[PDB]
Amino acid sequence: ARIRDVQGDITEFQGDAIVNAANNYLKLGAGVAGAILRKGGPSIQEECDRIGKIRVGEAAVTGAGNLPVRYVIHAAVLGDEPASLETVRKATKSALEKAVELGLKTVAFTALGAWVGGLPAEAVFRVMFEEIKKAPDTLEVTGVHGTEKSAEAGRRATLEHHHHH
Repeated sequence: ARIRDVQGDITEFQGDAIVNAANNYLKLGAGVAGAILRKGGPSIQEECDRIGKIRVGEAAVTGAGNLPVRYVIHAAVLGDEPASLETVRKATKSALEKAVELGLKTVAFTALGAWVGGLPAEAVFRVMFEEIKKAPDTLEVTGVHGTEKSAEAGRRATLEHHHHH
């Protein structure tokens, strides 16, 4: 899948859907998740409540409320079970296969940030990077970064992979 990295506010992303690292109970908590809930409305949480629990490693899709996208794909990394590298690799794949099922073309992840949580960020990058690279080219994947500095490092890491020098 085509990949781009930018600093930004993922509640402003203007595409098909966004991915939200979550717990398997689909309870939207602190931070970015909090932002998605405020800017979208409680309909996102209601839809989440409707689906109820899922299995750590999987992903559930709901509407996006007033967010300028169509779907929020929710990627259960922790909760029931602890968040491990495989937890994240599986959750990322899931969320992607979800975009595929739905015929999407543009879908943004909030990059690193709350995918890492006490794991090595270098490592989480890899797993998400490989997973994203396996996705079809019909899909173009944006990683919204909180700080520009982290956006740039995502870019070189991408660029340093295309070669390695």
